[PDB]
Amino acid sequence: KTVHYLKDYQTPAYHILKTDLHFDINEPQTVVKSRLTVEPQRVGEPLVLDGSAKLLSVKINGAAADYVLEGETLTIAGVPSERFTVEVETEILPAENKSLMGLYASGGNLFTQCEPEGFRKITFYIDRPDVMSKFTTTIVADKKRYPVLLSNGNKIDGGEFSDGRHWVKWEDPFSKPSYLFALVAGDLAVTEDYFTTMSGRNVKIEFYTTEADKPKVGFAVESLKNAMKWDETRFGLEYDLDIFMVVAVGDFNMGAMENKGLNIFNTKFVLADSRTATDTDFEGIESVVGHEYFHNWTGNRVTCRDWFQLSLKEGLTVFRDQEFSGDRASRAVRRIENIRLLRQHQFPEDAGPTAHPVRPASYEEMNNFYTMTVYEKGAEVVRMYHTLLGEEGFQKGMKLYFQRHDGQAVTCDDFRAAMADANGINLDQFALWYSQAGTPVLEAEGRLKNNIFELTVKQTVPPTPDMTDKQPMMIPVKVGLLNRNGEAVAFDYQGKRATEAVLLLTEAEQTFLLEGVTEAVVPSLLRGFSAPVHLNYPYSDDDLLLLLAHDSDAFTRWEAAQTLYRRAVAANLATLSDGVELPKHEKLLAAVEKVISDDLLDNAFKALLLGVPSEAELWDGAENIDPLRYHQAREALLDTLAVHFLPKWHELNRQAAKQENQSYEYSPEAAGWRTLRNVCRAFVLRADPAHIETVAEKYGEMAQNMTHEWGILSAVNGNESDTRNRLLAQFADKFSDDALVMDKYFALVGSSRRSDTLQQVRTALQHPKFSLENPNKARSLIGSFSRNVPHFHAEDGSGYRFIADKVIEIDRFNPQVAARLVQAFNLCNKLEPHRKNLVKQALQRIRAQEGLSKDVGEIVGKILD
Ligand SMILES: NCc1cccc(C[C@H](CP(=O)(O)[C@@H](N)CCc2ccccc2)C(=O)O)c1
Ligand SMILES: NCc1cccc(C[C@H](CP(=O)(O)[C@@H](N)CCc2ccccc2)C(=O)O)c1
Ligand SMILES: [Zn+2]
Repeated sequence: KTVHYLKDYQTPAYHILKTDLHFDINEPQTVVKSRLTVEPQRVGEPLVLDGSAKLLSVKINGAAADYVLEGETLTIAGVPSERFTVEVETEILPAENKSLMGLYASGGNLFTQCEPEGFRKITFYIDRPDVMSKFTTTIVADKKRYPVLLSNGNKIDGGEFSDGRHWVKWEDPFSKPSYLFALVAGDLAVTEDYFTTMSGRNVKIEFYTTEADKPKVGFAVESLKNAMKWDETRFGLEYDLDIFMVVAVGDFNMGAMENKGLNIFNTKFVLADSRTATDTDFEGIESVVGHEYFHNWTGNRVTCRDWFQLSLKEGLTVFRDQEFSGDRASRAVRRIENIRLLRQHQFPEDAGPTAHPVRPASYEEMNNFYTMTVYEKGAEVVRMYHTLLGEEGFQKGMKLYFQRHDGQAVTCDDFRAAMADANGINLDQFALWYSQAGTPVLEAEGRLKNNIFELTVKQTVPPTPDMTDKQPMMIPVKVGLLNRNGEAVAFDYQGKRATEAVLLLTEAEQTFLLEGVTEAVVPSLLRGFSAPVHLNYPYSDDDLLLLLAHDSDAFTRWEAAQTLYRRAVAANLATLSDGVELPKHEKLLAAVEKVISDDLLDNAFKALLLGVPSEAELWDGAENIDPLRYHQAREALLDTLAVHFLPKWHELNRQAAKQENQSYEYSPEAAGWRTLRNVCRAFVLRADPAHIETVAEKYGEMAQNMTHEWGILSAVNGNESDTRNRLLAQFADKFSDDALVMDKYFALVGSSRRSDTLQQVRTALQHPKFSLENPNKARSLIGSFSRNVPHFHAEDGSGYRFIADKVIEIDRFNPQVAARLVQAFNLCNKLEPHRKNLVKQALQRIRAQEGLSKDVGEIVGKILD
C-alpha cells in the first residue's frame, strides 16, 4: 500500500508554465483536450503525469507519444531537453461521477471539485500544488442546456456556433496549482452586485444559483461585501481581479471551495431566508463566505508546497474567518463557541487512534486529513502567534509573509519564520505545534506566601500513534487573580503592575512569581483559552462558583460552569452505580439559579453557561466506557435542571419572546434572545412533555421563523408522544420543496432519543426526498444517527451494524463520505468489552469488503490494527 512521507519531498522534475484546456460538452460525454507548456527542471527524467480519466490520445509536440499508462500514472521517457508541449485528450462521463471529485453532474448542471487531487480525474497532469501554471480554458456546449459557462479568471472571448452550440474562453492570469481550477456549466440564475476596492477599482460580484434559489442568496452577497471590506481594513489586503464569482451546488462533499475567482459553495453555506434558515445558519454563511474569500490571499496568492502543509492555508484562514466573525458581532460568545467545538470534536481526535499533528508526517489518502486538527487546532496555533506578538506584531508577520512568498508554494515553517523574523524573536520551539500531536496537559498549583502568588506549572504531552517522544512546548498561559469578593487583584510580573499577564511556559516545569499581591486570591487561568491544552488546577466548588459569578473573562467563567456540570455528572454516575438516590446538587442549583436570574449577562452567553458538556467530553480520559451509563447520568442532570427550574424556564422564555419584539429577521441582537429561548424550550419539554400538545395547538403562531421551528422541533424531538411524529411529518410536508430544510428533517429523524429511532431512520432511507448519494442528506440522517449515543451504542449492537452497513454501501460511490462516517467507530479501544467486541466485528466486516477504498481502509487500519 502506498504511503506518502513528508521527509521524501522533492521539487518536481518538470514545471508546467502554461495550461490550455478545451472542454467539449456533449450528452453523455465531455471530451477534454489539453496543451501543456512544459519546462524541464531535472533534464532527462521521465515525464510522469497523474490521471484517472479515460485516455484517448497523448502527444508530445504534435506527434503520438511513446508512453505507458499503468494505474493512474502516465509516463513518457522520451521527452525533449528544452521546452516542449504535451497534448492530452480524455473523455469523461460526468453523470456517472458520484464521488463529487473531478468533473460531475448535479441538478442537471456540471461542476468541478479539484482539491486536493481531483484535477487528475479530468486530465493527465502534474497534479501537485508546487506546480503552478497559467491557465486558459475554452468551453463549448449546447446553449439551451448550458447557457452559463464559467471557469477561473477573466472572460476574454466567446461566440456562437450554428448547430445550437456556443463557447467561451477564460484566462486566469495568476499562475496557480491545479487544485484551484474550476469549471461550471449550467442553466443557472445570476445575482449581480459589486464592491469597490480601496484603490478605486470596481469588482463585479456574481452569485449563481438555481432560479428557485435566487431569492435566498442576498445575505451571502452582503456577507461577501463585508468580508472584502474587512480584509482591507484589518489586513490591508485587496482583491486582484475585476470579477468574483460564487456558484451554489447542492451535491458537494464539503462546505465550500476557494477556486480562484470562481468559488463553489455547498448550498447550505450560501442560501438563507428567515422562513427557512436558522440564525446559526446565517452565522455559518457569514463565516464560510468570509473563509473562502480570505483564501484569496491565504491559499491562492500564497499556496502550499505539498499537502502536508494544508494547515498553512486552513489554520490561517480559519483564524481569519473567526476574527472576521468576531469583529462583526458578539466576539466573546463566538470565541466560546469555537473553543467548545474544539473540545468537543478535536480533543477526542487527538486522544484517539487517528490522532495526527497539525502538519502530518505521512498519509495514505490526503482526503482523510481535512480534519478538526488541521483546521481548528491549526487556527489555535495561528492564534497563539497573535497572543504572543499582539495584533501589530501579528500584522508585521503577515506583511513579511506576503513580501517573501506571494506567488510561491510554501510551508508551515515559512509562516513561522516570517512571524519570527518580522518581530526579531526566536520561535524555534514553536515548531513543535506543527510536529507534535496530542493535547498537552498542564498540572498547576499555586500558593500565596509573603506577598507573592507562586504558580507552578508542569506540562506533558502524551504519546500518539505516530510518535512517543514529546518535548516541552511553548505554551502561553493567560492569568489574573480574584479576591474573596471576586474583584480583580493587581500584581507585579516582569516589571509591570497589571491585573492580567501572559505567562510563557517553555520548560517541563516552571514557577511564576506574581509579586505585590496584597490580598487572599484565587487565580483565573488560561484566560481566553490562551493555548489548546488541558489545565488541571485544584479548585473547590466554592472557587468555581466565585469564578462563574465574578470573573471578567468569558472563557474562564464558562469553564467554571462546565467543571460544575462535569462534577455533577460524575456524582450521578456514582449514585446510579451504587443504586442509590441521585445527589441533591445543591451548590450547582444555586449557581444556575444565579445565572438564570442575572439580567446583566449577555443572553447568548447565558445560553452557553446553561449548556452541559457532551457525553464525549464527559468520558474523555476514561477507559472501559459504557456510553449509555454516561448518557444516563447526563440525562439525569438535564432532567434535574429541567424540573427544578420549570417555572423559571417558562419565565425566561416569556422575557425572550418580549425582547425579540417580533423582529424575526436575522440580526446578532435578536439572535441571542432566540438562542436563550431555545434553551428554555428544551428544558420545558424535558420537565413537562405534555406541553407538546399546547405547542402543537399554537404551532403556526410560534412558527415565525426557522429558528423558532427548529428550536421547537429540537425540543420535542425526543418526546414519546405521537404528536412529535405528527409535527415532524407536518414539517416535511410544509418544506418538501426546500432541500436544505429537508436536511433538517432528516437530522431530527436521526438524532432522536426516542426508543424507535433505528426503524424511523430505516424508513427515512426510503423517503422520496432522501438520497444516499447526496452528501448533505447522508450526513443529516446517517451521520446524525452515528452520533446519537443511545442508539449508535445500543447494547445489542444494532447501531454498529447499521452504520457499518452504510459505510460499506456509501463507500461504493463516495469514499470521502464513507471515511468520515466510519470515524464513528473511533472510540473502539476505549469501550467496555461487550461493545468493543461488536465494534471490532463491524470494522473487520468493513475491512473484508472487496474493493474497499483507500480512504476507508486507512481509517479502519488505524482503529483496528
Ligand atoms: N503577482 C502579481 C500578478 C501576477 C500575474 C498576474 C496577476 C493578475 C492581475 C490580473 P488582471 O490582468 O485581470 C488586472 N487588470 C486586474 C486589475 C484589478 C481590477 C479590479 C480589482 C482589482 C484589480 C494583474 O496583472 O493585475 C498578478
Ligand atoms: N471555518 C469557517 C468554515 C466553516 C465550515 C466550512 C468551511 C469551509 C471548509 C472548506 P475549505 O475552504 O477549507 C476547502 N479548501 C476544503 C476543500 C475540499 C476538499 C474536498 C471536497 C470539497 C472541498 C470546510 O468545508 O470545512 C469553513
Ligand atoms: Zn479552507
